[PDB]
Amino acid sequence: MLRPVETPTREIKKLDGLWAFSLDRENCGIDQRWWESALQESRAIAVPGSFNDQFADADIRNYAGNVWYQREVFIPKGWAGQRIVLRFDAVTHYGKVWVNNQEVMEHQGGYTPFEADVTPYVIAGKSVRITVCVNNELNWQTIPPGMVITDENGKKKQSYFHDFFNYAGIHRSVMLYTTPNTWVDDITVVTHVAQASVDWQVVANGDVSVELRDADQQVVATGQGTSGTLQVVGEGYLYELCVTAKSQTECDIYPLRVGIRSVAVKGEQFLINHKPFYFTGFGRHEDADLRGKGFDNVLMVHDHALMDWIGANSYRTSHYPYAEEMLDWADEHGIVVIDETAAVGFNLSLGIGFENKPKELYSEEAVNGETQQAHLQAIKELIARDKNHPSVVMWSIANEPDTRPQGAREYFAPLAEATRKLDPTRPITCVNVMFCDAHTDTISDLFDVLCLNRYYGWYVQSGDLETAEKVLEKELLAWQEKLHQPIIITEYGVDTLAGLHSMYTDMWSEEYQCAWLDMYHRVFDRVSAVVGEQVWNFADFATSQGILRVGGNKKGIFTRDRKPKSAAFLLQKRWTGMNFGEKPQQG
Amino acid sequence: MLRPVETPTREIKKLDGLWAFSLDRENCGIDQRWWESALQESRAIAVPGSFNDQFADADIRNYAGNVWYQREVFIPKGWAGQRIVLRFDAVTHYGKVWVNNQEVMEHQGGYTPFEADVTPYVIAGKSVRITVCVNNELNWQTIPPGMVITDENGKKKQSYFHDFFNYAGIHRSVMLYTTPNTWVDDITVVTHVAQASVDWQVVANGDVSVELRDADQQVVATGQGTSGTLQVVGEGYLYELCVTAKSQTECDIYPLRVGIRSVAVKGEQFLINHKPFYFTGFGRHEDADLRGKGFDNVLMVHDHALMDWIGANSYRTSHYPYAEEMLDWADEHGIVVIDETAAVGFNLSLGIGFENKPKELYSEEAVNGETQQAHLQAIKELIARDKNHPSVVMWSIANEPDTRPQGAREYFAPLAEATRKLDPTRPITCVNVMFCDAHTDTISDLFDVLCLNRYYGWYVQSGDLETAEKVLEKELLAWQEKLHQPIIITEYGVDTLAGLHSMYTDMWSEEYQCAWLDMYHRVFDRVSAVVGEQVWNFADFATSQGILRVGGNKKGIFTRDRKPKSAAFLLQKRWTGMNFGEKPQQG
Ligand SMILES: CCC[C@@H]1NC[C@@H](O)[C@H](O)[C@H]1C(=O)O
Ligand SMILES: CCC[C@@H]1NC[C@@H](O)[C@H](O)[C@H]1C(=O)O
Repeated sequence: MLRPVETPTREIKKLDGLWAFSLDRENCGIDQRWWESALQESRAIAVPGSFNDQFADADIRNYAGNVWYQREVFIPKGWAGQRIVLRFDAVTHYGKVWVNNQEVMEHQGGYTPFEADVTPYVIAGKSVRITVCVNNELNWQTIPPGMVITDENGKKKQSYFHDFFNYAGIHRSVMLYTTPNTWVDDITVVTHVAQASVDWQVVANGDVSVELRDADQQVVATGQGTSGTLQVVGEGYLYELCVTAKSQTECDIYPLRVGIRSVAVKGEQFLINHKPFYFTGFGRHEDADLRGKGFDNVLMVHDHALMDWIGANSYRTSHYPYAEEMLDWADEHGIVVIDETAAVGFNLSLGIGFENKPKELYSEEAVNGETQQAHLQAIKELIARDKNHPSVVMWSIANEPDTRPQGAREYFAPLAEATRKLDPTRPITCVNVMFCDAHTDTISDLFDVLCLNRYYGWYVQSGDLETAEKVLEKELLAWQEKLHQPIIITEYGVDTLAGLHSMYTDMWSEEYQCAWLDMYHRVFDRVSAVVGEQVWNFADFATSQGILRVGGNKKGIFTRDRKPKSAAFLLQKRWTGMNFGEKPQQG
Repeated sequence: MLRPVETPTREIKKLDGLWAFSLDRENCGIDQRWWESALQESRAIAVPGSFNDQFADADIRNYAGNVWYQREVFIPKGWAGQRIVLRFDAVTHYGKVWVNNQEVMEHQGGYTPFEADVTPYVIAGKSVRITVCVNNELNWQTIPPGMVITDENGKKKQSYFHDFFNYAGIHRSVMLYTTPNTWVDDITVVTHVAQASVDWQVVANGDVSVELRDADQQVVATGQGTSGTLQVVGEGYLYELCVTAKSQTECDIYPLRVGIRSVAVKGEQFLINHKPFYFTGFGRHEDADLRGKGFDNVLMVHDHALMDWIGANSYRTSHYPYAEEMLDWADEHGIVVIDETAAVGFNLSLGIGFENKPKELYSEEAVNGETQQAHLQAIKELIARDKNHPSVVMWSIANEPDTRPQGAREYFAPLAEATRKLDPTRPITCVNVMFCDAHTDTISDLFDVLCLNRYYGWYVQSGDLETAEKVLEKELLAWQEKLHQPIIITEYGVDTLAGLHSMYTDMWSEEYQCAWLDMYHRVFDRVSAVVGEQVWNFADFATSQGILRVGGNKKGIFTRDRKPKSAAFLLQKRWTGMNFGEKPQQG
């Protein structure tokens, strides 16, 4: 499965915004089969957006259970001789959908599309009732995991183990799509460099021809057959190889953009086209002021303008798969992307407070075999749909897992190996949490380049930069000599509320963010193996409520409404001072 | 008159803090001679402090009229054979005081001490009732001027024409002081340099000897007689010449600290000891979070620590005489000080809004002959008590007067000339307001070095730095060629609320403060005659309420509680980058 693009392939975008929405507090929907009649006592909701914060209501915001969307649609008239298929680009956590009293789809996965042919349940020209049942619950076999808890009164409350807030709803595009009656499924392409080759595979209903055209889209070379190899002689050139499906009586044309993408890892260097690289940029989040994680074109354009100004050339889709629009953008603009799945919270050592969670991390009570297989499904879907993007430069299996407990490597080994089985073109990482240090972590052996999320001077060095530097440097050198891999610091940052200034350079002040980030920068400058720096969050984002979070995680370089803290000008001076992709040497 | 210093001269500081305080809303005090009995229905007040904000009450804060202080004191026992005299170091606007049913003092002037012998109304060992009547009203014969307005109901409301808020009360030290029965009044010293001479004058009751001792206080030379001359062979050396009064039967010793102070103005240079200088620093204010203008040692130590860190070597006592403690401090620490009197608001062209003020500035209705003589008294008192301070480097007659109307120079000429008559040792200035530009101002001819308060890019160039630079530079060159004087930019700054960040570098944001101040700095770098830069306010301060002021004037480099905005690090980088007293040349 890959993204619908239009040519003699058509669609009616159904991000019509306003659907009928209703909560299901007493779980009556399935039994009264609500999809059967117009929702009783509904309210208007926006459909590219989370349902949590759109109504300024704490009881919808913290709601756990089943919610219901509904929307009627007229199917276009020129589709009577076509297959009508219905695609949701992201339903966060779980979705099941009924096209007029007949059930059509079901899917467990919050950041990946799922589609299904409904041509035998539609006829072009008339109006059908679409009803969606969305679930936002997490158990130990979900990606990410969690524990629902039902109190004395029967009220559900969801507990989880990741920082960001558990936003849910229809966060991305809904889509009615038609394609000619022979070509259905997937295409895959792989690219090589010689210090200039390709490959093709199409799955459709008949003969296939493929022609690579360039940005002027004049044909630069053509083959036809499911496989073989053509050759050819800040932001990146994207050719376009146009694959055609000659068969039955109708032809089908699909355009797939390809970039000359190359890379594996070599010793201590993350090369690109046989070129050393330094990652600069951010751990991101899909989080905005009123839409939750809902995608929005304005926000995307503005935050790319911000990363462009600040000099970042890369980022990482922190803790879940992102809106594909962003990877198409990264394609055209030459942004380097670390693709991560929703597998966060595999750790019960991070929660901090005054408050019964399972005692053995890897076991049947928690992360079991079912968990490992749901995980492998998540990696499967992320690779299945982002495989042809040039901007995806590395896969990341999970984020900050607890690898101290027994059973950790028995769990993660088949996943690393299987993912290498899923695509050998790009490297494999697993971002490492602070407390599984160099002397302790179990799984770093299995990955190509190890990524570190370290916060010396914040969570563990009590605001004392002068010792934090020393600790961070030992640990740096230790990691490299233990694995002689490239080191990408994927998370590093401190909570700072915009407006707090202090002569004493204290924690939470803007001066402290500046000083802390630049001391980290000084040690980066001095160790061979660090090939990347991505600060911990570009903007402030929302989290669940707790004594550690003042209205959200304030570790951002920008505020939630995208206004710059002082450190935004620190980074801008450093990241645009170096030349592109090259690390500042030691002074 | 000069400050009491203790040796065989004694005192009991009466900043005992808590006095009895009462408002007099229906003007009953004088007629019921309240000083006669303990105040009826009083509340505790602090006496180094303004009465306005100490009670968190809007009706005391905006009160106009008469207020009453009271406090009983036991006179020390070892004073029975002495003159007991009572000194208030500052009663803001007007004060009259009764020592136990007998009236002893009266004074019109808010920032200068006034004292009086009350030895025949006291006897050592017993307790006396001190009652003070403090008035906070301004008319056109006050320094500064104003207009009280009585509405339909008989309620007074005070109108004035200066930015800062009209704080009042006992703002500085109260003091019981004793000195031996021969020496009463003044001493004056004058110092010269030869690319090393002095003079003396004592007024007392009998023969005088004087001996100059140095910081090790070993006598370095001695004379005796009211006059003559001795000679000798970042922060400044302060000798100490100890003047003694030999007479009657009792001797009296007064210690007066002297600094080798030198300077007049030469062409386009403000020399010091025949050395070109660049003023750096601030226009200040006496304004803090709960004391109003009340002096406080902690605040003084901290804000000197801030000016020291930031690299400022100078400041100007904006719009009234300061606490003498600060000029003693500036003495020991080598801070250069522009001494200004309370003569602000001689201008009716500055108020901006939607709201009957007199039509002719210089005339009998407003600033008349009585006004000119009250003014000359104010200059008289400021020079009379700050004449021997080395840190005072220049007198400033007034701040931002309206010189366009007819009669302006007829008013200001006898004042400039008279002040030059009051002390020829230090130069004379009159800070100039924006709208009396180089082609218009009437009085700049009469002063030694002209000081400019300019705000291009804020009040008159609508937030457009790129035109503001050009305007400011023409006007610069124009001023110099018109007078070939040194130019000290005494005010330049913009309102910026800490916390407002903006990618667009808009007005009120911290980025705009940084950009604006540094563009001003670029033009300063390029014009010969500017010999000084003092930004408009070090910290945010309170003003009266209006649509132009958000909780006060936000033009400060620091917030009112002394926290640094981003520009505090801009200035610190520039003012400590140059060497001391030398201007950065053009790049
Ligand atoms: C010490 C663990 C740090 C943690 N790392 C994972 C991110 O998802 C969180 O945002 C980050 C944080 O605490 O902000
Ligand atoms: C354009 C006149 C500016 C004015 N200059 C006098 C200062 O007393 C004020 O504080 C300052 C201001 O507006 O802030």
